[PDB]
Amino acid sequence: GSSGSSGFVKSGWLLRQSTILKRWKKNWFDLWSDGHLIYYDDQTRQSIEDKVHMPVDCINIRTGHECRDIQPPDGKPRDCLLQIVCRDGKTISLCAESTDDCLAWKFTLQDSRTSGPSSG
Repeated sequence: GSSGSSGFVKSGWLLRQSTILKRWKKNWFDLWSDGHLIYYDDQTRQSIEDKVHMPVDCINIRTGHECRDIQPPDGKPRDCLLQIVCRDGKTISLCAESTDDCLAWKFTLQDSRTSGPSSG
């Protein structure tokens, strides 16, 4: 039998610029131990927004002005911005509550990038 429950590296709330809403919407992100990243619609975790990998789907990580030619939401800086450059090209624009939150995530990702070859 499988474990049953899985613990996420870091779980928190983050905004995401949708292609249909063309705006920043508060979402729920959650990174897995295997690197895999999955976000939901709300704390309910019932409407699985989507699922994407980091060291597999994401190739580069930009933050702030470095990110695409996007723009931060109202009453929010730019350094708190977090983007994820996918392989093909897909680009996801995210935003943290404050630089602190952003930094944490960014670093967390840059770390999950070292996931693949057996470690032991």
